Parts: sequence; structure tokens; C-alpha cells
Amino acid sequence: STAGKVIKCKAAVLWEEKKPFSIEEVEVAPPKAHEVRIKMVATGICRSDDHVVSGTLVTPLPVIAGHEAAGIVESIGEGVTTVRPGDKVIPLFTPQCGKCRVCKHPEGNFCLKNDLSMPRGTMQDGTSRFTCRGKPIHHFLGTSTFSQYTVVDEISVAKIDAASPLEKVCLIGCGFSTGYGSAVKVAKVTQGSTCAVFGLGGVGLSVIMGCKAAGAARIIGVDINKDKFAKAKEVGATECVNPQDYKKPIQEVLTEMSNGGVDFSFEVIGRLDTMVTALSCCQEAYGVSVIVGVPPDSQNLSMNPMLLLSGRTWKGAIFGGFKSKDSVPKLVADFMAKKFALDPLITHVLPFEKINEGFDLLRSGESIRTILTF
Amino acid sequence: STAGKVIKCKAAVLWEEKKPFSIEEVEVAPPKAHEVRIKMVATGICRSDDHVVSGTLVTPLPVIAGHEAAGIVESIGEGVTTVRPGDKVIPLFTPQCGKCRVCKHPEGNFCLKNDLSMPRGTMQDGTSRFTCRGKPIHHFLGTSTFSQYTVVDEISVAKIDAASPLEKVCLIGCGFSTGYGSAVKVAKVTQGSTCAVFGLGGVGLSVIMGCKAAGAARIIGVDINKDKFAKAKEVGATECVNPQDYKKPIQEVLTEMSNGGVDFSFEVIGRLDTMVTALSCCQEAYGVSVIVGVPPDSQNLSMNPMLLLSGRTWKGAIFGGFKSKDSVPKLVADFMAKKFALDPLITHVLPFEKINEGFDLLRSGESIRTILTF
Ligand SMILES: NC(=O)c1c[se]c([C@@H]2O[C@H](COP(=O)(O)CP(=O)(O)OC[C@H]3O[C@@H](n4cnc5c(N)ncnc54)[C@H](O)[C@@H]3O)[C@@H](O)[C@H]2O)n1
Ligand SMILES: NC(=O)c1c[se]c([C@@H]2O[C@H](COP(=O)(O)CP(=O)(O)OC[C@H]3O[C@@H](n4cnc5c(N)ncnc54)[C@H](O)[C@@H]3O)[C@@H](O)[C@H]2O)n1
Ligand SMILES: [Zn+2]
Ligand SMILES: [Zn+2]
Ligand SMILES: [Zn+2]
Ligand SMILES: [Zn+2]
Repeated sequence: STAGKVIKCKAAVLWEEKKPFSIEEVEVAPPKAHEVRIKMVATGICRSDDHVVSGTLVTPLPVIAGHEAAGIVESIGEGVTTVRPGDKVIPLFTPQCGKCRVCKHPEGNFCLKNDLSMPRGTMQDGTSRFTCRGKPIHHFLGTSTFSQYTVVDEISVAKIDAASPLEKVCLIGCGFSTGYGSAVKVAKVTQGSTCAVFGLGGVGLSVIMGCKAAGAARIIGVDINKDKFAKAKEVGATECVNPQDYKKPIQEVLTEMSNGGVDFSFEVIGRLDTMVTALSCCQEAYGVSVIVGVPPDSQNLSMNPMLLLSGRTWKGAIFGGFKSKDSVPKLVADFMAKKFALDPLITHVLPFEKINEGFDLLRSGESIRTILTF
Repeated sequence: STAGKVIKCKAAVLWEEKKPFSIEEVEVAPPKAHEVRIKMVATGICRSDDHVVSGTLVTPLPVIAGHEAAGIVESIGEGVTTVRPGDKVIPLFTPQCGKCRVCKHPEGNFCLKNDLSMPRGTMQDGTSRFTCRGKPIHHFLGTSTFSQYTVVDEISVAKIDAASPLEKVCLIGCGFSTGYGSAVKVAKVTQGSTCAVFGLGGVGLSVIMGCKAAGAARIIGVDINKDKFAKAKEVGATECVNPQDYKKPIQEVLTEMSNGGVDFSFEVIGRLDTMVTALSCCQEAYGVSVIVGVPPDSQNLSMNPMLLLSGRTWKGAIFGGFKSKDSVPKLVADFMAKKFALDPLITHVLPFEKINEGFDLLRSGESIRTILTF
């Protein structure tokens, strides 16, 4: 029934930054050529769209935020070859347009038709498909998943398995894939290796799961908050070290207990000081350090080039280096084949009308992951 | 004849820093087990042993500096399986002891029995084999090649081809191998790629030669001194850009002319600002930047983590990532097979008694490479 035409539905609008979201009724335009319209089912809440709210990630306001979700396909636009109505799908905040030189590159994943670098808050055609009372509402990362319905370009949706639990596989649209790929795809962790993960929120928990999948024989999880050590442990850490317990610097204590430094170090906290501390404690002649993510507000960090000189690799990346459209079906199939559990990351499930409440949880942080259901 | 016993010969001594070298007569002790004694033939002059002289590279004084040389084997000590008297050889300032975890590691090359990290200026047994009038003279990087004779441990000498031109292949003991490996072994430059080398002294010229060997279709050489552009060009650069010609920042102009940033950027200057500028102008989603070398005095450099986040790799290394003992024979055989020329790097050849003069050349810098002959 909704197929040819505009749908009217509730969605979360930010009309102004540093304001809670308004649940509004909006008009979701029908999809033009190579667009898909998706009925959302479950969307996670993540720091990055809370950065929008604070003014920190600058994306044009008013906006429908949301980038991490799974749902079902309703309308498909003209020339849509990959999805067909009724398909389970996950919006891709970092696309896979297939044509550019990053998509062609055998390792690059930060697709040039992305709205992260220079955010205009639109669909590829420069327009928006949201209007709240005639006023237009901008799209976020060409996903906007805090809406009952949304329209994405065919390069920003991946089709997934029919039997897929969408209240659990929506994590594969951001946080789980960002950490499990920082371990499996970016650092390319090895059989036998010693990994150290810094920070153990949902992303640090996804790293440990990846490092576990590659066969690391040690995963040292380090967090200044003791309460984090259990789930981390559950998920794969062999040891957990609380920096505030030692009189020394932890890179000392970590090189010390690693016999000269760990193989792979990962920075899941996002701070400048720990990006440096995690660089300084993988082995000198061959360790790899991977910055899993860095806040859009970050300033410069002081580092002494000597550290790289020994023979270290410093690596950063977006979405665990996964080419989005290719990989997300393959991760879901893996979840489907009981390779990894998403369950200890999902700590809360709230109805979508309780989005502001999910934020409260994220902001005082004891909440690994809040999922919002439609 | 000299074989069982102490040789008395001239060598360059630093008795005190910031002093020119004294040509002295010294007593080179006979080699103990697993030591080799080498009659030098040609040794190059390089910034690193001039850093010693300035106080900057702290190594114990008095010392016989010199790390880059080729020569012939005179005495071998007890249990020496790799060289036999009369063998052409090159002292290895960074060893290949075969046993440690860096030597075992498939990429690591900064061997743990090295005297670079924590320099004690001795042979592996903690003693010295030099005495000038009863007073002991320390060894440099377990090589000390500014002496007519020297003793090295069997892990710090590689045997090379009999027909080898030792006045030309001594470059393979430091400067040529440090740049040609930063291109061929560390960055692993590719067929078709666009490389940018920053700084074009003898090392930057060795990079261009490596990038050329890997098949890069562009080698942009960039130096604020115009006079460098010719030899660079000769050696393989396709274009040379002089930063002072543009009103803009060169990473702009370089990303601009590279269509979004080069593949591989190399910093051969050693400055902090250009380590940053070369990081910032390889492609965002997949470029690799390699710091070829950094002065022992360097302080911290300000950098914004964002640069790594896109998907960049920052890599440093010692001796072009070559495992010393394995690789140097293979490079010489390549020179021998007319794969690369060492000739445009060798600009001066002076007799060894003119060491201080070779320094003068290096310090006012128009001299690509001064070789000293015995
Ligand atoms: N901007 C990004 O792209 C990005 C990616 Se990861 C990231 C940062 O990570 C967080 C999101 O990832 P996440 O799911 O892990 C939520 P999080 O906030 O729980 O992650 C940070 C973790 O580090 C811990 N921590 C704080 N300081 C220290 C310290 N000095 N040493 C060791 N542990 C410490 C926290 O207790 C926590 O578990 C964000 O809140 C932000 O701080 N930003
Ligand atoms: N400490 C190390 O391990 C190490 C490795 Se190479 C390195 C530095 O490199 C030099 C040794 O290597 P080399 O054989 O190339 C001798 P060099 O001094 O000739 O190398 C530096 C090159 O960079 C050029 N240069 C200076 N400033 C700029 C600039 N702002 N932008 C572009 N070009 C510029 C110089 O004209 C020169 O060709 C040392 O003198 C030192 O400065 N230190
Ligand atoms: Zn693309
Ligand atoms: Zn996210
Ligand atoms: Zn070794
Ligand atoms: Zn050198």
C-alpha cells in the first residue's frame, strides 16, 4: 500500500543542538531512482549521533540522526538491483559505491561518496526526503535511522539473511563491526599474538571478540573502571589490568608483562594520551597500534617520532576497514552461523519514543548498548 | 702473518666531543671466539657518526666511530662458521643474531643485540679491542670502521661477492640500504604507484632507486634546494617540486597534483614538520607514510590523530627493514647483476687521513657521499 507515495510517520528531530529530540510526525517522501525506503525495526544509540547533538560533529541542523540500524525494505526506486521489498537490510553510514578509487583499492573502505568528511546532510542528489510541516529535515550520514521510515541510496544499504534477528544484528551497522574489524581486518591480528585493548565499552568488547576470532593467545583489557572487567572477560579477555592500581605507567607494566611489548594494541577510549600510551607499548621492532576511533573535536597529540623509528605501525580506520556493502552480509551470516554472540553488548532495549532516555544511559555511560525498537 | 696477534695501526679517535678526529696509532687486539678482524678498504661518512661528534648521539667517549664500510677478512676467532680470511665483508651496525624474537619475527629487523638503543660502545662480551697507549677506546655500533683494522662479532659481518667493488659497495652498509629498503621492504611500494620522497640527499636518492625498482609510475622528489633536482631526476624522479615556489602548503599542491594524495610518502629530511606534511599527503583512505630517519635529538611532534583515522599507515624503521645478515649479500649480488648503480651517490673519495675533511663536506652538505679509502 505505501509504495507509490509519501508516508507520514514519527521520527526524532533535532531542531537545535544541545536540545533533546522531539518525536515528530514527518513526511517521508517516496524513493527516486536507486533509492530504497526502509521500515526500521531496531536502531542502536551510539556516541557519534550524540556528538551531533552536542555541536561537536558538525552536520547541518535540523536533522534526523541515527546511523546504526537494521530493518525491512518497503519501496524500491527506479533501477534498484540489490534489494527488493521485504528484504531485511542494514543502512550503511559509510557506503560502497563500487566506482571510486577507494572502492577499487584492495584495502580502502572509506568510500568517497561519504557524508562524513564534509557533511551536507543530504541524499546523493543533494536533496532531502524529510519535511516536518513543509520545513525540510536533513538526512544523517545518508541513513537517518531515528525515524520509523527512511530513504537510503542503493550504495548505503546491504541486504542480509532472512532469518536474521534484527533487534540483535543492528550492531553490525556500526559499533560491533567497527571493533571486530579493527582487530580482524585493520590490525590483521595473528594466531598466537598478544593483544592489548584500551577501554572496554561496546567497541572494546567487539575488538576482543575479533582478536579472539584471529586466535590471539592473550587479550589484556585495560580500563580505569573495574566494573568493566567481567563482561570483557566473558567476551574473551585473558587478563584485565586497571591502570590506577600501579604506581608505574601502564606501558611499562604492559611491556613488562608482555616480555618487551604486545603485538597489537588498540585504543578504544578515544583520548590523545592513551593513543600515545597504546602506541608506546606494542613491540618496538614490529608492533602495530590501531586507533579505533577519535572524537570529531580532537586537537593535536604530542608524540615523539622515535617510537615509529624502531619499526612500529600506527593505523587508524572507519568501520573496521570493512568495505560496507560486501562485508556486512558476511558478518551477519557469521552471527547466523553462531561464530559470535551480540548479546552481551546489548544491555538495554527501549521503545523508540524513549530515545532521549537512551541518551541519558549513554551519557552517564553504564550501558554498554541501548537498542531502540520500533 | 698478523693472524695470531695484536696489530698496531692508525684509526680515527674522538677523545672528546665536539672535537675533530685524531689520526692515532692504536692497537687492535686479536679476535676472540666468534669475532672477525677486518682490514678496511673504504668506509663512507654519514650524519650518524657526525651526531656522535656533536654530543647528540650519546655513545661512550673516547670512541672509534664509523658504521658504513666494506673490507677484507684477516683473522677469524674461535667458532667462526660464516667468514674465512680473505673474504670480502660489510660490518653490520644492526646485527642479525638469528635467535631473538625480532630475528625470528618475519618482518622485524631491529635485532635485540644492537648497541643503538642503549649504547655501551663494546663488543658482545662487554669488552673493547682498542687501546691507544694502554687507555681503552670504545667500539661504535659494534663496527668502528674509521680504523685500518677492526674486530666485529660474527653477527655483525655479512660475507659478500668476491668480484665486489669495495669502494662502491660500502654504501650497502648504511645509506643506500636504509633508503632502498624504506621503499622496497618497509613501505612495500607497488607497481603503478605514486611516491613522494621529501628531501633528496643520498638517502632520498636511494628511496627513488627502490620506488623505481618496485615500479612506481611517479616519483615526485621535493626539496627546498633546486640544485638537488638533477641527480634525483637522473636516479628515477619523474618530477621535482620546490616547496618555496608555491604560495600554498605543499601537501595541498601534492594532493592536488596526485588526484587526492600519493600512495607512499617518504620523509628523508628528518624534521618534525615535514614528518607531519608527508603523513598528510598520501591518500586518506589508504596511503602509507614512511619516516626514513629521525635525529637522536628529536623532541615531540604535534599531529592530529584524524589523519590516521581516515585509514593511513605511519611506519618508521632502521636499515630499510632489511634483516642485516640475510639481505646485504643479496643487495650486493643485485648491484653485481647491474640492477642499480651506486655511482651518483658517490661524490667524493678522500684518503682516510682526510676524515676531518670529509666531515667538512658533510657539514656544509654539498656532498652527496664522501667515501674514505684506506
Ligand atoms: N569518535 C570516535 O570515532 C570514537 C570511537 Se571510540 C570513541 C570513544 O570511545 C567511546 C565509545 O566507544 P565505547 O563503546 O568503548 C564507549 P566508552 O566511553 O565506554 O569507551 C571508553 C572506555 O574507556 C574507559 N576509560 C576512560 N579513561 C580510561 C583510561 N584513562 N584508561 C583506561 N580506560 C579508560 C571507559 O571506562 C570506557 O569503558 C566514546 O564515548 C569515546 O570516548 N570515539
Ligand atoms: N637521524 C636519522 O636516522 C636520519 C636519517 Se635521514 C636524517 C636527516 O637526513 C639527513 C641525512 O640524509 P640525506 O642523505 O638525505 C642528507 P641531507 O641533509 O642532504 O638530507 C636532507 C634533505 O632535505 C632537504 N631539505 C631541507 N629542508 C627541506 C624542506 N623543508 N623541504 C624539503 N626539502 C628540504 C635538504 O636540502 C636535503 O637534500 C641528515 O642530515 C638529517 O637531517 N636523519
Ligand atoms: Zn566508492
Ligand atoms: Zn557509530
Ligand atoms: Zn637478534
Ligand atoms: Zn648510517
